[PDB]
Formats: sequence, C-alpha cells, structure tokens
Amino acid sequence: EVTCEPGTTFKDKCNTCRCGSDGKSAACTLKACPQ
Repeated sequence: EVTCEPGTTFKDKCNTCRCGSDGKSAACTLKACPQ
C-alpha cells in the first residue's frame, strides 16, 4: 500500500522507499527500524 508517483521515492519509517513504476509500489532500502 504505497502512495507516491513512479520516480520520486521519499523518506519512510527508518529507510527510503523508491516509488515503483506502478505509482503504488515501493522498494524501501529496508535495513532496520525498531519504531
């Protein structure tokens, strides 16, 4: 459940989520995040 355009990414929880190409998906570096 992402909310962004493809080619913009942004800051999420404890990592950055690169908006996929469908405008509704994200990669998110995903390294760690206790809260």
